[PDB]
Amino acid sequence: SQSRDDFDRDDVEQYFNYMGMLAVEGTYSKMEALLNLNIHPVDILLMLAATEGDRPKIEELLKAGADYSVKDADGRTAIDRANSEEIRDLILGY
Amino acid sequence: SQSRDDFDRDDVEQYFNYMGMLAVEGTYSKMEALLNLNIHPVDILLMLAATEGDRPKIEELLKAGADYSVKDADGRTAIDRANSEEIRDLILGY
Repeated sequence: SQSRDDFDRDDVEQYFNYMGMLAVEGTYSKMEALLNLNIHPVDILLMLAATEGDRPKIEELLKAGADYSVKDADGRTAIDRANSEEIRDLILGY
Repeated sequence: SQSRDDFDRDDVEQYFNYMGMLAVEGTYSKMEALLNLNIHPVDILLMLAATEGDRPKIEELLKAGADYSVKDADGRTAIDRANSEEIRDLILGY
């Protein structure tokens, strides 16, 4: 009941913005779950920085004493969240 | 140097927002470039829905004639953008 030309530039931008909205709501929810567990913000930041493969932030947080064994709301750690083997080993190799 | 208690709730919130902004800004710009590259909107929508693993959207778009062999700016298709084997096979098995 629909053809290729029934989709235009506005349909692409609208889907982008809608999914962008759901992404902000979902990632905000994840943040509050972390803060609502009594995890120190510095360990929470490492969990995020690990997810993002953010090497400079990872190095900064470890130097300040971030603990990479702390478990999140899924029972998973910054090592689990590390988005690559190299990120995993940067964290382990500090 | 820095310490563990130098990081607070506001740091957690600011880091999520900073990373969320970078994500949005990168994907928004890539999306707009694809549009200006006169790739058909329905094919761009399949690329985005594949990235999202949005099964109802993918099925709607494929019924409408969306083409999963079209390549984006990185040479990649909706098949490549799929986040899992289940979504890959959903697209291929239509």
